Order: sequence, then structure tokens, then C-alpha cells
Amino acid sequence: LQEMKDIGVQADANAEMRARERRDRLHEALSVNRSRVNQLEKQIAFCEA
Amino acid sequence: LQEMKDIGVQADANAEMRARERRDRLHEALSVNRSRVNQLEKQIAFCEA
Repeated sequence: LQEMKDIGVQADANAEMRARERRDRLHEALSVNRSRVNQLEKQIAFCEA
Repeated sequence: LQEMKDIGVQADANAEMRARERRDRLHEALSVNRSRVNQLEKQIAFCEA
């Protein structure tokens, strides 16, 4: 129980599913935003050249 | 010790230091590799054109 106080995380079953859903949708959104950025930078680099 | 084998990690302090050092040298080398590839790609696209 002291180890639980040291890590300082509530980790409720409801909180766990909610946390993974938000961070997983965020991981895919980051990958999509970064892919758009890379695509637009390649197009812009081609336009410059 | 069974829990330590269920999480599947050796967890030795001397190995922890050696592992982090080897990974950090590789992370630094990879960052340099990406940068080199980006400038040489610019050179390639420009010189070919």
C-alpha cells in the first residue's frame, strides 16, 4: 500500500480504460498530423526545387 | 523474484548503466544519420535537376 502511495496513481478500472482510449486516439492523431506535415513539406521542397 | 520473471526483466544495476549508455550512443548516431540523409537528399534532388 505504501508502494501505491509512492507511485502516486489512482489507477481505477474506469480510469484505466478512459486513459488508454484518450492516449491511443492521441497516438494515431499525432501520426496523422505528422504524416500531413511531412507530405506538405515534401510538396513544398519539390515546389522550391 | 517470480514477479520479476513474470514482468520478464533482469533488472541488474550494472547492466542498467551499460544498456542505457549503448542505447544513448545509438540514439545520438541515428539523429545524425537522419540529418545527413536530409541534406544529401536536398543535394541529390538539386544536382539531378
